[PDB]
Amino acid sequence: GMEVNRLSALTPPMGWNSWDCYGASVTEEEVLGNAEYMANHLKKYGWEYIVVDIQWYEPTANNPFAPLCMDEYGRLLPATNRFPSAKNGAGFKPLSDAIHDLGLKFGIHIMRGIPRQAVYENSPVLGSTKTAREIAHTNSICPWNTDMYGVDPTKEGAQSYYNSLFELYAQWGVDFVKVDDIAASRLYDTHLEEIKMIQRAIQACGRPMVLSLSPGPAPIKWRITDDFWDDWSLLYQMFERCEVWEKHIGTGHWPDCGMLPLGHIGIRSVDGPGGDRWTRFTKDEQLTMMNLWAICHSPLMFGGELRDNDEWTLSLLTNEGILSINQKSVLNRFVYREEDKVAWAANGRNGEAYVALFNLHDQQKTLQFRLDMVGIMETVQLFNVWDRSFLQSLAPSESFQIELKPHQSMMLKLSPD
Amino acid sequence: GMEVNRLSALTPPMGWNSWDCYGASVTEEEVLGNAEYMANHLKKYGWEYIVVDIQWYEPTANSSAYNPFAPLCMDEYGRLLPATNRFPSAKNGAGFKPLSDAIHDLGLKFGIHIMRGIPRQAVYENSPVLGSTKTAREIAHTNSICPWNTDMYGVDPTKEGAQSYYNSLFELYAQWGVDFVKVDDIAASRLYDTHLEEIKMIQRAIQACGRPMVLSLSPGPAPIKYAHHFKTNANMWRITDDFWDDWSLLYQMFERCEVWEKHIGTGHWPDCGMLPLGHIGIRSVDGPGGDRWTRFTKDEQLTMMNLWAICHSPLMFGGELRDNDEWTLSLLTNEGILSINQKSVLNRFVYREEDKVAWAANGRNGEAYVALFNLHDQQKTLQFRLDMVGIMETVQLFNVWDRSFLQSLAPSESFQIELKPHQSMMLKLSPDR
Amino acid sequence: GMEVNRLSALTPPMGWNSWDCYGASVTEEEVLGNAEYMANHLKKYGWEYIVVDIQWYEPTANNPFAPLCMDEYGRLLPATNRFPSAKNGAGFKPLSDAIHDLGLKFGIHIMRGIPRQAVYENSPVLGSTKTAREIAHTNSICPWNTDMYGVDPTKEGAQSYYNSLFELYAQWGVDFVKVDDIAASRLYDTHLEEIKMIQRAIQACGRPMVLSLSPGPAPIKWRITDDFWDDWSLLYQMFERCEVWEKHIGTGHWPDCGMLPLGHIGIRSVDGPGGDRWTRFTKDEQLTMMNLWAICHSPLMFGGELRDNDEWTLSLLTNEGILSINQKSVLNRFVYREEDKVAWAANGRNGEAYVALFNLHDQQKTLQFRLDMVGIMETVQLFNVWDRSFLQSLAPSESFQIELKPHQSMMLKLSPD
Amino acid sequence: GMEVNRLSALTPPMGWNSWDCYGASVTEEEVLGNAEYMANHLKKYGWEYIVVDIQWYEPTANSSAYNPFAPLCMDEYGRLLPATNRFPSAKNGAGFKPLSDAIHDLGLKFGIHIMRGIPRQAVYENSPVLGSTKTAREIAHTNSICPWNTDMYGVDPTKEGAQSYYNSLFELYAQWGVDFVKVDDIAASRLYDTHLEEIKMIQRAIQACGRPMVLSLSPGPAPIKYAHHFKTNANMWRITDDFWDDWSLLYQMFERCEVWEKHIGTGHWPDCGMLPLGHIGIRSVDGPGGDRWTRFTKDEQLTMMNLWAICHSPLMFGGELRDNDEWTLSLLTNEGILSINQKSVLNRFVYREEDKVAWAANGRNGEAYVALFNLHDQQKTLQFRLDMVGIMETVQLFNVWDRSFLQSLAPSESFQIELKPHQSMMLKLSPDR
Repeated sequence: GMEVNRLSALTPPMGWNSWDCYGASVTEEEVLGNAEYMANHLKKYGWEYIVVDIQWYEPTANNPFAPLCMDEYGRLLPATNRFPSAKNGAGFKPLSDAIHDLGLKFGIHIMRGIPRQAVYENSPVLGSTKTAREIAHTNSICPWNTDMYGVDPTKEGAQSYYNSLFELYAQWGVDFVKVDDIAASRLYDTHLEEIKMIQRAIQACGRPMVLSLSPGPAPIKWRITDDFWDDWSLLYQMFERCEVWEKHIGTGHWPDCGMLPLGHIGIRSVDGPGGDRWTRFTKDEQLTMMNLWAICHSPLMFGGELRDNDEWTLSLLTNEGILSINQKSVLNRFVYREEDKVAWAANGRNGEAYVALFNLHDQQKTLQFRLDMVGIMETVQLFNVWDRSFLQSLAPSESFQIELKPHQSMMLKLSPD
Repeated sequence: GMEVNRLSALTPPMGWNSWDCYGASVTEEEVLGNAEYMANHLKKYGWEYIVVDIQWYEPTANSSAYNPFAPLCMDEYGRLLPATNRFPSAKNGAGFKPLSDAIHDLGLKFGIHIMRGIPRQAVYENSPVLGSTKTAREIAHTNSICPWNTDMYGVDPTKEGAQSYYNSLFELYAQWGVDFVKVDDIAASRLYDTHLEEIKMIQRAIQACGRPMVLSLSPGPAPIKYAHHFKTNANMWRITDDFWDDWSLLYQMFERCEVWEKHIGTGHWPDCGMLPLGHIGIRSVDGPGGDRWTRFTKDEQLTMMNLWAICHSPLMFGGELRDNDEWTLSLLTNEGILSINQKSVLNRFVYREEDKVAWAANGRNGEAYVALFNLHDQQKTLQFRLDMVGIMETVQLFNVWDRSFLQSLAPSESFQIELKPHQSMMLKLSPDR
Repeated sequence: GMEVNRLSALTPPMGWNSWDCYGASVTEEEVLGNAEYMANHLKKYGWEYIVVDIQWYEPTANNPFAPLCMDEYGRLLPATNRFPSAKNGAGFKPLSDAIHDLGLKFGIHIMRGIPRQAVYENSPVLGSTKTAREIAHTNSICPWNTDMYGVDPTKEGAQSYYNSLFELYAQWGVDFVKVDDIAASRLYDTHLEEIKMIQRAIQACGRPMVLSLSPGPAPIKWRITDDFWDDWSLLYQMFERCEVWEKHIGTGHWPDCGMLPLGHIGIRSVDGPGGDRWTRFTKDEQLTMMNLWAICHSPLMFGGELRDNDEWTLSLLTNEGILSINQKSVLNRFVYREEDKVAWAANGRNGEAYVALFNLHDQQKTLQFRLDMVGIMETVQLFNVWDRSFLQSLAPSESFQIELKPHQSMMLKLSPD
Repeated sequence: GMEVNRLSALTPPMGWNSWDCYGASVTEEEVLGNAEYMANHLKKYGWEYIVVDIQWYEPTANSSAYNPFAPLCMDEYGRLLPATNRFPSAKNGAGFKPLSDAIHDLGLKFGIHIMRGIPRQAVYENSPVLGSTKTAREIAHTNSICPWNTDMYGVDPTKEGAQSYYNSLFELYAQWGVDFVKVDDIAASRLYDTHLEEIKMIQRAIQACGRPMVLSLSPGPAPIKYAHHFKTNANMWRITDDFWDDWSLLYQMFERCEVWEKHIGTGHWPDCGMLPLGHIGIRSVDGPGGDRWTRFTKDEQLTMMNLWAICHSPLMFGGELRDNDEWTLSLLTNEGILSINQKSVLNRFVYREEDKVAWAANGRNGEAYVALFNLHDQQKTLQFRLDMVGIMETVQLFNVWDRSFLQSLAPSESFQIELKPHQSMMLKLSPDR
């Protein structure tokens, strides 16, 4: 399992991501509007990243064979119809400057590799004598996207190309990059060599920058998408996917459970604007999600259009107690599961502990808890973390019981005497 | 899971049980010999219980203790009594009082196993229930039987006089100076046939008997019921597998433990089974051999001890202690290992991947413990990182069994160790000094 | 799996057993009445054994500490209140003589070991200088019966005691012995050493005599009994128990599925006469049972009081086709199972094959079959074995489909052109 | 189970497939080289098919065969065509006709793999459907995609013109002299997303195309979906495991085969996977290594051949044949083994017990066959008795691979053989002479 709140000295990222609200086609004004909202309402709670998802280099996002915006060295650039400030060689620098001025951080998603277009044009590699055709691995592609070919790690110039990307991103004032298409699929092995190359590239780029590569908990046996969305059966399944993830060795990274499909989403997407909506999650479901994401240290990336938040949604995001579980708790662990009743626990740094109790069933259930499950042999005071209220005291000889509505959960703080 | 070292103020029982060496047939001399050994070599390390397993009331037909018309030793109120051929100090009404007195005089504690219910022999004789107005026939549930032993019928908890019967047993045991009672046939023998109301009566009885006394029921994960692995047509006739010196049972215990920890539970220690170590099978018909030294290799023995320690299982030694060698005694007197079983908290399953298994716990002195297990039949490299156990600072790693330093380990590193098949390693992680 | 119709030159036993009808307490007149019925109606079809089940040595069958009938050498004898002809040292000889005169064979069940009573009396062992106390293994008992202790194979005299039993049984004209309490249970290992001793004892006894020792297919996860009875859920489970049995190595014996609880049963039993009844199996269930028992080569032991049979029950027992599957077919095998639809198959010796199709579901289902499942690549004629009727032809390119009522099955003969 | 050696008059396909050596990128010279080898060394033993795997229509961006505005090679009616950089004989309208002609001239047969559906590129271009009044957009089901490959959309079987599209593909393939078509992405990629009506159209199309042609779909048991064993967080992202030279996949195939045989089935051979033998991974990104000799030990290679033989799997060699050594060629030319795969009947699973596995079949010459497998990672003794396979007379036992006599075996005996880990033995049982 993954039982720490810091990995390489960093806590899980907290921010906003353009995908659930704007798909592949977010605009500069949309990004800045979200950054302004975050600066005014959220920043003081630790929300910090403003992240543009994939295909920011595609003017026509949301032919499938339309050209991508690309420099002479085969490096993808922001579409200036969507990012007017990127003109005249500026790229994302003006956007990131604005974000930094708000006290926030700027992130992007990229696809693994080198553009097929670069290979077509045989673009030179910046900082190398080799060209795109000489470094591409043209049999290594993405099972769900046609933008790129892999880079061939056995070729001179291959590392140079990756370095050239992260140097560009550094010049643009990027603070975070997530790389997609690293995971295995039927026809492609996990891209381990490119992972190593990317890691060296970001270390060399000359600017502090967070890298994210890990796909989160693996799938278990429209739904054809691997993406997490506002649908109870996907949220239900995430509970098991997390249990499985935790009992494996390869957990040295945040379990990335997915963007939070909360508030106003579906504005643009690959399948059109028709799906523009408020999250389909009930309030109980939304809290259930927040509780799992918090207690396992998932990054917290808000997926909705922030400026359309209501009081309720803002309140999900501004609970110092919940955020503290996600950012600072340790010994995070799966406690039990029986017949759709689930408990997870963690420990705070000030003598306290946390217990999350979940009813995943479609009918009301009574959830049970004892101090012996979480290592405590003294009387504690129990608090409800979400509403800050005192519940009761609890001794080692006792059991706590709570009836939970379907899909409802409770987050408890266990505080010593 | 179960993450505390104390329940109702007590730690997991440590002791000796007569079953793996002498089966149902231990004698008083054998009990005292083991008690004396424990007193002389083990008491100071926390070993305390001397436990007589089931059928202590069943003399055989060749004994002058045998009445063919009423073959179990039993009092007039339907309470089973010690076989006086095996326990001569029990004669003339003394019961187990002299034996428990001898054990107490060694600074040790005395335990017995009983079978759930009331003897069939009491039902036959229609024995009066002491402190009641009823008889055995009026309280027995004759359709409640134990499929692996004919001694008893269930007691029907819906009947007047049922609680009185159980009260009367625990009064007798208190009289005898008993400190520990384990009830067998108290789990469902066939999964569906549970005994929850009968358990509540036992609990009330022990609580009312006027003597401090530990009650042990059947929380699992041993015995293994309806084992999934290692199945043959002949062995499948045995639905209930008690733990013994066979790798197939030890291997399966690892999965059964993982499953047990994921249950809500009842707040009892997990019982992984008695320790089949040293000289076992002396008079024994249910184990994987005859009169023998344990079939477990040394690696396997440590593997068993490591899992039992890290999950807070009771530690009940099942060998004839007096025949121990230096190796076996050294398994019992390692204070570091015993301290994991007796004192650690936050006891938890960490990972399992292709027969590589990790468990962890935390000490009360700034230290943590990690158990790494190669369950495979060829050598494997086991890995570990600090992020799996909640540590974000550099630590010193020690081999608990041989009390030696291994190396330091930083949060940015992986610990790797090559382990032989069935071999494990118990690590102490202390703060980097 | 077990794919032959002869084991040590013998076919599966066919007969009547006293247990389902009379429990432990059958009488001489009851045994003879069943033998007479068998001689008059069944013998020509191959039904041959007349088998007295356990505790024929107990006068009070149906204290639990009442004495058993026993000779001076610790050998159990027939209760003369139940078996008057056993008087004056005759034992079962007059009964078996009567059975042989009817052209039939006589069998008994015994419990493993030596009587506890013999150990109490320290009875001498016939043909040995040792006594019962010197040969008994008093920690080895039966989990469900208190009559015996095991014999200790490491002791002189132990083999002699077993030999003395089979010599007695030979003198009584016994033709078949089943030994109970050989199988493992929680507290006792499988009794392998005693098995070897018993085998040598029967070889030495001086009379051809069939030994049966094998418990049949093991249990899977009043019902507390291991005995098979007239209850659909037990019959349902037998299908899986047989599948599991077949895929193990230790199959060198008939899979003994249990006595057939057909017709009039429950007359006496351990729990009294109150349960006296006609079989609770429906007609479809009764055929389903017969079909499984036949196709896997289970012994066929009728458990009811034969003299109370109706036309229907007699007809189950006198179908030469079905009996021929049980007695003579080979390559017996599990073909498929999906969602309570099951098929088994076998091959005859005259070019034909057999397919058994079963609906174990509580609702009607359609069962499918193709010639490729059973190794046939030519057109066949299909016959219904039970009613002898012609169904249809079937080519390799086709599928046979049949709707079956719940718990209903069909037995087909596949005959070449 | 599936117990015949002939289905619709044909036996399991034997041939070579370009995937394990060249992935999606085989060239015409590579296909002809393998075809020539097969013709020269293998044809006489029953090897006949030369099969080009998927993406034969996908030139890469560095090729002069590449149009960035329409990157897959495709005709005006939305039918995919050979990449002319890789298949230069395909130029100027020839398609695969010259290649199939060359293959036929060697006395061999020509096969391709296609992806289910219609190219997304056809939908984009709104390509007319040949012999219809409709276009690609009017027949595509754009919500039906393949999760592991972006080439196609599903064809909507509820639409007018859908059958016409499929008809048009099989006319093209008939034109090209194709003898075998395997459709990929035709099973449910995620178990629920099945394609039964689309299958019926494919079947009708191949039947109407005017050329005898074998259709192969996806009957299982390979690829393994949602594998139960050998799971890591990284590898679980791959839901579909194609068979390759890794023991963990071979091991799992044994259980997947047992499960497959217990299904009702559709009356197709079980496909256990292509044979990763000899020189593989030359241009390959989905396998467990790079340019290499097979990672399977010799014992493992025979183990694979034994299971594939005894269950009637197609035999598709996936190595670069021209680089074979004497060992690899000898695996392909053992007439006894091939005769099991091509001629045996009554093919059946016999037992599995603690990683010891037995399968059997019957020959058409009075003989039987038994395959014994040690799937364990240490040596084991495998047993066998005649009663398991329907024989009640004494037999002679032969080792099929090395064509040698072992011993006689009577019905009253057990055959025992010690097998190394992962080692198997294929026995012929003939009548005692």
